[PDB]
Amino acid sequence: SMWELTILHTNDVHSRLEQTSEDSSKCVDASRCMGGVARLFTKVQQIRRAEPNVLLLDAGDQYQGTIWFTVYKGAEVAHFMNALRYDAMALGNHEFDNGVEGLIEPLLKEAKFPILSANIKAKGPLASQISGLYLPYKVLPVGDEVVGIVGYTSKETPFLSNPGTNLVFEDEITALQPEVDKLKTLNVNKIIALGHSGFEMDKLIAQKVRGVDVVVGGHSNTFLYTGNPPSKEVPAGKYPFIVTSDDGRKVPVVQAYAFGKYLGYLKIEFDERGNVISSHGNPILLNSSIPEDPSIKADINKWRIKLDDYSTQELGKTIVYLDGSSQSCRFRECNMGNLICDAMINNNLRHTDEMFWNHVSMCILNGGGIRSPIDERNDGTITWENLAAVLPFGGTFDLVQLKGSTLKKAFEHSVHRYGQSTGEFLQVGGIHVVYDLSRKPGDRVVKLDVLCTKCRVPSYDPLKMDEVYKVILPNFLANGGDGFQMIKDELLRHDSGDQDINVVSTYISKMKVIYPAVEGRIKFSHH
Amino acid sequence: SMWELTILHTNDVHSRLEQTSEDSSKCVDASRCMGGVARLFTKVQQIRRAEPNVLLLDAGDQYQGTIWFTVYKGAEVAHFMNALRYDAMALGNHEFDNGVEGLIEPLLKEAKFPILSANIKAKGPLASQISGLYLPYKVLPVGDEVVGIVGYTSKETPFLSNPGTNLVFEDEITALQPEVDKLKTLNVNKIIALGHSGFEMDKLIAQKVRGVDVVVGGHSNTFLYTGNPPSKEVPAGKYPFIVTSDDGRKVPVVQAYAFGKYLGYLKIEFDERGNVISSHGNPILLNSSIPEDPSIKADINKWRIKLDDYSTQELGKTIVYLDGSSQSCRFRECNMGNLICDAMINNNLRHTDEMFWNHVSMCILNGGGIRSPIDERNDGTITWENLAAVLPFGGTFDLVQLKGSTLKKAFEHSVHRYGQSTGEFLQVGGIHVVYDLSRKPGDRVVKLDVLCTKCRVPSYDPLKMDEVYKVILPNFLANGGDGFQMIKDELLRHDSGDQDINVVSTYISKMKVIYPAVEGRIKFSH
Ligand SMILES: CN(c1nc(Cl)nc2c1nnn2[C@@H]1O[C@H](COP(=O)(O)CP(=O)(O)O)[C@@H](O)[C@H]1O)[C@H]1C=Cc2ccccc21
Ligand SMILES: CN(c1nc(Cl)nc2c1nnn2[C@@H]1O[C@H](COP(=O)(O)CP(=O)(O)O)[C@@H](O)[C@H]1O)[C@H]1C=Cc2ccccc21
Ligand SMILES: *[C@@H]1O[C@H](CO)[C@@H](O)[C@H](O)[C@H]1NC(C)=O
Ligand SMILES: *[C@@H]1O[C@H](CO)[C@@H](O)[C@H](O)[C@H]1NC(C)=O
Ligand SMILES: [Ca+2]
Ligand SMILES: [Ca+2]
Ligand SMILES: [Zn+2]
Ligand SMILES: [Zn+2]
Ligand SMILES: [Zn+2]
Ligand SMILES: [Zn+2]
Repeated sequence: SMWELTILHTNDVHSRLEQTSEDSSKCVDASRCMGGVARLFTKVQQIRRAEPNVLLLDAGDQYQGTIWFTVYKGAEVAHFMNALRYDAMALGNHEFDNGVEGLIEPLLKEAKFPILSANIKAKGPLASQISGLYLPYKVLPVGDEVVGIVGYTSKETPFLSNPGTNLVFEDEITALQPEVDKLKTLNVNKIIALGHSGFEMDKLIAQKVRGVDVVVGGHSNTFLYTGNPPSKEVPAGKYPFIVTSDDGRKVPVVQAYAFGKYLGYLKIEFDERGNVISSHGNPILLNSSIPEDPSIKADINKWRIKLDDYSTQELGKTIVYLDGSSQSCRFRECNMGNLICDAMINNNLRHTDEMFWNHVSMCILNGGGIRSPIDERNDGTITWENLAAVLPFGGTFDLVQLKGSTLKKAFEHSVHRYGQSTGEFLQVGGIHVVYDLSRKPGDRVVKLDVLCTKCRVPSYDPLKMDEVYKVILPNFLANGGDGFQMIKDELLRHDSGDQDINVVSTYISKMKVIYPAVEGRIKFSHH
Repeated sequence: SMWELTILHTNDVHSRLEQTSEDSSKCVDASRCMGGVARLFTKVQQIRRAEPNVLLLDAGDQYQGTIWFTVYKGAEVAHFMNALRYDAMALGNHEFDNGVEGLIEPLLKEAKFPILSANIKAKGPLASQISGLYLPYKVLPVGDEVVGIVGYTSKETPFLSNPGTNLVFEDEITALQPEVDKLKTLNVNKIIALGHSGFEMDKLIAQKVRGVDVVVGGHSNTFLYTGNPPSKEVPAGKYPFIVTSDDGRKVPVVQAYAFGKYLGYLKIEFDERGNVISSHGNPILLNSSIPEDPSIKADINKWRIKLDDYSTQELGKTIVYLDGSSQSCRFRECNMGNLICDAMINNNLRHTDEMFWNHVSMCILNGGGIRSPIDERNDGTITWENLAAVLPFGGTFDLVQLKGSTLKKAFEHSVHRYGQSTGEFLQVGGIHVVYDLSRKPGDRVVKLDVLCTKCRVPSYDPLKMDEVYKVILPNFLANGGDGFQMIKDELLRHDSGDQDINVVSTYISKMKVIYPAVEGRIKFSH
């Protein structure tokens, strides 16, 4: 016979428990808001009532994003994922942001669904302490059939989070294969690979892991769609994306963007042996047509009260849209990058006591460190809550002494694989850079002018490779993050500075009204 | 017979009563300071004791420049020019800044030397009131000889100051020639033209006014030197500058820069008929080698106490040199222009209740309205006094609505006669302009991008001729000044804003530490 399975899936929700603006930022105009767990429940329940065979799965990065996680630390994730009745979750990189303890105690011990990762192996005293709290797979009953779900997590988690020294993140394909093999031997013939490594790993898993029928992914915030997409996000492929495997099968690969804006919806048709005959669907845009569930909403409002202490005090006003979108700040000059770098520079010049850094005028900032926009409509108020979503990583803005050559290398690294929405793209201050993307990686920086320090009047002069420059940047960059190894290995001095979010709030309070522009600090040429 | 005269001269002192930094701003490091009336007195007296026949002349613009003029309103000029025992003064355009009563009551009634201009004609009730308080000439005895001094004043004075409608500024040459001829018939064979119209007009006068022996000038802040100059000022020619006149004579033309930094010094050798045989000299740099005279210095300090109210409160700090120099802000982007425009823009966004201008992001500012730098050395303090010398005109920063086409025409006017250190050169905010000076005047702007207002994220888009733009600018520019007639004629709305010096102090008090850069707002291409 035929056997139909509906996979409903979310990924990279990133602490967006409440409904959001179109662009993921705080909801202001309720009529045009989107996502949030209350709306998501309504739609999930609409599908479950109409189709007998449904799994609702999460591909990780529920942790970290808003003051929801700052205050509740994963308890909100356990609680509201339980209310939605998720069948399964793959662990993501952000599930390690409060260490292993911060994963165990709030989420793994409270979740009423299996949490999965087959490539994470525990070692030392931790092995027995966490044994079973997450599994390599789970076999779930769905009607009269069983469906195997096998988990995986990005092996870049040690560089993006705090998983500690007692977890080993194995290569995904190598770890998955014996588990999918195990399940086949246990006559589990339908197998879903659920995990958090990116669209490109997902296609490889689909290609290389024999026995996997569907791949449900995350980490790259990938939007896939078939036909005319319903919002501002531009499709990266069809939904589902069809990989032709190494063993002659057609493996559908799915993802559902980010921030709870869409519920993925894939209908698979299986044969009696568990081969995929076909599949179809699309992500469902969770727009204001779908009501928020009253019960979930009311429960969100109860949890909300403790968060309102982060939104009482207006820090200041923006009269412009502060564009902290992934699609701006990882691809080109973005005015939120500018605001942050100027804030960094401005705040550092107050510390007059420390005379070495008292004329620092140059700044660099990883695009991937800017995590949300802030909207200017409705008086463009800026609260702590709004800032916390732009800067959730609790970092510092540190001061480094760098060679011109080191800095030149950083600017090449910034665009070395340009076009894949990766976070190493640098927003700046006191620096005018020009990239020519038709040139080879490592040779795309064609102009690099920085504010002089030796001069009485600051002006943008060409960077010289044997000169030394003083620069304010996140400690993440200072310690070699986003693969900026040259910064870490080659810097001449590194000083701790102030906490990132205090720096920017301090700027906003001082300025009262802000209005950062896209000024031409980062340009692209063709010559 | 040979008769030697030494002409000592100043022009465009611009209220620099006290000694100053090299760049004309407030003195801070006294070891390196220059100018001031106390130092000038020491050098004048050194020359008077060596040279028997001496005239000390001023070619105008003593008025306006520092808190000396704000507070004492010209009384300081009369007083200290009297103590230096000036022989005569020509009226300059800034001598009319507080109107005719501001000229009459402090300077003309207290000056113990003749004050001169031959091309200013009084008409109506003023004529009898001002009769004899200024003269077209004076005949000064100098030993057993006499020297006639004939005055002139820029006929741009009506566009640059407040002379009123009862004074008529005649063409210089047409006014001077009858006076010089009159003096000849009066047996005055030695004649000095002392006046305030510019080096170019000075040269014309030399060329065309028969009977003039020397021209002593001002207004253009011109530096002449014969040899290796002593400081940053680049000579525009020899001192004296020799004009070969239409009647076959050599006529030396002299100016001495500005800000009391130099005392002009020219020894003329005349024959028995008052024809110049030879002249030689140079401006003397009034640096700290020359001591300040103890008495004039002590008297300055007595007058100084009323001014210390303007320097007691630090407003903030600059960690960069704030380049308000003529030579930067009239020729290229200068960081003081940028400071002032950013203050203009910033301060205006405070006014939240007025919704029409609350996104204004575009500023234009005449370079000539920026009047002094501010130094960053010794913790770069900024006081009202420092600011008062950057912006001594008392204007407002106003809001206009302009067609792109009007603004495009403004930026063409900005560089139409570029290279002559004129004040119409525009400093800017929210504007990226690029000029090609090889192109024809009226066609030199090859790129003009301005911040969008309709957009949600501000970015620099190319200006559109038929779109409309909201711009903050000096009221001087809104009202047509500096030749920007298109602004006055073509603006669609014009609203009064806040007082200029207030705007910039408020911004500095808010910022605490400022660091304006030259960013590429104004660029030159080939
Ligand atoms: C402080 N940390 C960080 N600090 C900043 Cl300042 N920036 C970061 C950070 N870690 N990642 N990033 C930036 O985000 C990009 C990836 O985003 P996505 O491509 O969207 C996939 P994701 O959704 O899993 O984060 C990267 O390239 C970066 O540009 C990390 C590093 C250690 C750690 C320990 C505990 C907690 C957080 C952290
Ligand atoms: C407010 N007013 C002004 N406001 C600004 Cl905001 N700027 C000005 C002004 N008048 N002139 N300028 C600028 O100065 C330039 C010449 O300098 P110089 O070439 O150095 C020869 P000077 O030394 O005689 O002034 C020009 O081009 C301009 O760029 C003038 C206009 C009427 C009036 C009445 C009473 C008092 C002052 C004023
Ligand atoms: C939600 O999306 C559908 C199509 O995807 C559209 O027809 C509907 O108008 C949308 N609702 C809004 C904008 O509230
Ligand atoms: C004053 O000027 C002369 C050159 O004109 C120079 O020899 C002397 O040392 C100067 N004094 C200074 C800079 O103190
Ligand atoms: Ca199968
Ligand atoms: Ca003669
Ligand atoms: Zn994520
Ligand atoms: Zn992730
Ligand atoms: Zn002058
Ligand atoms: Zn003048």
